[PDB]
Amino acid sequence: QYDISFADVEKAHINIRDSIHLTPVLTSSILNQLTGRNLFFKCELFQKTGSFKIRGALNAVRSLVRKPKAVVTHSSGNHGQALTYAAKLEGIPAYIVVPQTAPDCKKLAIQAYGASIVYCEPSDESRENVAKRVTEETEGIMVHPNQEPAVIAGQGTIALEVLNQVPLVDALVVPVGGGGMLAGIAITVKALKPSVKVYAAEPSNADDCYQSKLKGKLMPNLYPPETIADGVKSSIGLNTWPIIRDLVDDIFTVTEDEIKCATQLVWERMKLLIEPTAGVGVAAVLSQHFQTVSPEVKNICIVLSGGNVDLTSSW
Amino acid sequence: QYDISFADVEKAHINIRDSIHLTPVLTSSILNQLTGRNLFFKCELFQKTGSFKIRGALNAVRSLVPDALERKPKAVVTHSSGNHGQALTYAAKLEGIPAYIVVPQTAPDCKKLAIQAYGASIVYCEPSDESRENVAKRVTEETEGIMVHPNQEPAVIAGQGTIALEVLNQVPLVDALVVPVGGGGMLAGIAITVKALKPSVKVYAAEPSNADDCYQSKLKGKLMPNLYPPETIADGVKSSIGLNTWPIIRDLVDDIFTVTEDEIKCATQLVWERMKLLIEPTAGVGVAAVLSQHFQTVSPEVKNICIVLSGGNVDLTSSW
Ligand SMILES: O=C(NCc1nc2ccccc2[nH]1)c1ccco1
Ligand SMILES: O=C(NCc1nc2ccccc2[nH]1)c1ccco1
Ligand SMILES: O=C(NCc1nc2ccccc2[nH]1)c1ccco1
Ligand SMILES: O=C(NCc1nc2ccccc2[nH]1)c1ccco1
Ligand SMILES: [Ca+2]
Ligand SMILES: [Ca+2]
Ligand SMILES: [Mg+2]
Ligand code: NA
Ligand code: NA
Ligand code: NA
Ligand code: NA
Ligand code: NA
Ligand code: NA
Repeated sequence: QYDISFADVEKAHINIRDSIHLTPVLTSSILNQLTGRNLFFKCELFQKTGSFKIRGALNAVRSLVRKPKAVVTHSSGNHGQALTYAAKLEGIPAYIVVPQTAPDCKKLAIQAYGASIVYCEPSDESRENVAKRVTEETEGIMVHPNQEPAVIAGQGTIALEVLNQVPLVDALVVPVGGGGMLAGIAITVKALKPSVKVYAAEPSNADDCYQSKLKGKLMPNLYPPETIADGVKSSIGLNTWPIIRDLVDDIFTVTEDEIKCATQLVWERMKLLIEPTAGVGVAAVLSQHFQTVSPEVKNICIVLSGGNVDLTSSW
Repeated sequence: QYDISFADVEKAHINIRDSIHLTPVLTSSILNQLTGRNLFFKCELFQKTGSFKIRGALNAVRSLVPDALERKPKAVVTHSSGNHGQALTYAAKLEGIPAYIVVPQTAPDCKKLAIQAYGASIVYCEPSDESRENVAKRVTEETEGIMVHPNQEPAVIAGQGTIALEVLNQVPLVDALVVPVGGGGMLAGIAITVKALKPSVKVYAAEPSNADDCYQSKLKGKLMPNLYPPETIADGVKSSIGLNTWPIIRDLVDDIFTVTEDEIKCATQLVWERMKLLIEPTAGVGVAAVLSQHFQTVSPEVKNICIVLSGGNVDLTSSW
């Protein structure tokens, strides 16, 4: 029915589990107090590469049973970091395509992490043209950060671990950008324990997933959105939308202020260096609209999706 | 390629997981010392109904259609008076539909009494195959029921393979699974599963030498059923492999180890005495296999071996 099924998640779990962390679930008395809920924090900020994206990235690069000869990406962010690590694990080269006009800062980070830089011109046109060429020349693959089925399946493994670590969980709260994580999680939860709610959390400044659920059709952001939640600037896409349409119970939007306040709360009160994008799920459970969630939904697992925060800019 | 796929096994585990137990994997230092290996015991003797067969039976009740024109079974029917009939009855009871067991007139009174106390209805046949088939097809049609074969029905094979999803998840460093074989529904479902997910893991069958059709069939390269009903204390593996399980077993099972009656008996007693688990002798088959001389041919690299303890339905009074 969908671009993945739970069988692809179980395959991904076998495929990646030797090479990723089974990240802990932590709790917070104060957050419980503040929300009225029993909260559980699935700590993907402690995952390899500092976000959950190594799960999709390793699943897409690695074959369970022409294997990729290289990986190529436009991402200098969590996706690119994840793809680079996965490539290194598989013994294959990783290429990041970066504008010539990119920060000098960021160039050095990439090569420190062990990717090879291929400079393009700042045009999207030129980025895509160079990526395609590098891909073809190296016989490599590009991995879509959210729409690739192997990526969506890899992300689903988050929910397998949560359902084992929190056996009486009533809901998962998942930040949504392109929806590969949300959609992998929804597939998994609805397959294994469909009474468990799946909720998305989204910046109201980037509210395409909410708009699409409201309208009943895929409505991507018209323009690049402006949000401190830099990891959820992607719109949902054609492979994640049908899953989220059918298997996600509700979408909670949160303001920029709510994201910032929730992020600071986690830093000061839980001492976890989450990135603001990971504060989106916390802000959702703190939000006014979340009070409409039934009192029967008590045990809520929020995915702290990443910790890759620029402490230089760390309001 | 085969009568089931890994996708069918996952569908089965979604279908049955709210009603079966995720059985534990136990260990024993003593059996580790005796075998040279790192053993893991998948405890299907603690499953609902006392054997793994609830997996295939519940999957069949929740997935098979009686007819082109009716999507929901209105009853279940089988010729198995043993672990399969018990499991099928439980599965039917869960789904609120009646169970019928077709029973020879010649069956012991104790068999007839038990079937009825569990909550199945008995339908009598003549001991003849002709009669058994006639009666079961009659019952199946009259009741708008499904007939559920203990080992060759694809939905049953797919449900038994869920054991291997649990094992792989429970024992991430496992090197081999050892599985007792009779009709091979459990072996073939496990083989499909392990070979789709992590084919580097070996799949080994264990079989009584007194009922060695799966060994003879693998040896000859074609399906060779027992010519006569076998005599073995391993009563749950007296069926021969069949047309749906044989191709899977031929292609995806790495080796077959046969064990004598005395080896089955000694292994069963060893598990009772040294692990304090009430396995039925049939479930002692896989333990005997790993203790057997021929198992020493298994590479020393194959270190972490999970043996399925397939059932605990033992006649305590009879206990040979
Ligand atoms: O620049 C970041 N991190 C460092 C980085 N980014 C890479 C990209 C490719 C390979 C290694 C990398 N190392 C960032 C921005 C948003 C989240 O993380
Ligand atoms: O840009 C990065 N991460 C996302 C981010 N987004 C922010 C928003 C505000 C403050 C800090 C933030 N950090 C990065 C660079 C190097 C490592 O991570
Ligand atoms: O005699 C046995 N079981 C009793 C039984 N058999 C049933 C069949 C249907 C319903 C309930 C049943 N109860 C046996 C033989 C081998 C293992 O167990
Ligand atoms: O006959 C039954 N099971 C198989 C069996 N086979 C044996 C052989 C020796 C000792 C115990 C055994 N038990 C049965 C009836 C009721 C429940 O289980
Ligand atoms: Ca969005
Ligand atoms: Ca046999
Ligand atoms: Mg599609
Ligand atoms: Na950790
Ligand atoms: Na509950
Ligand atoms: Na029919
Ligand atoms: Na599983
Ligand atoms: Na190994
Ligand atoms: Na067939």
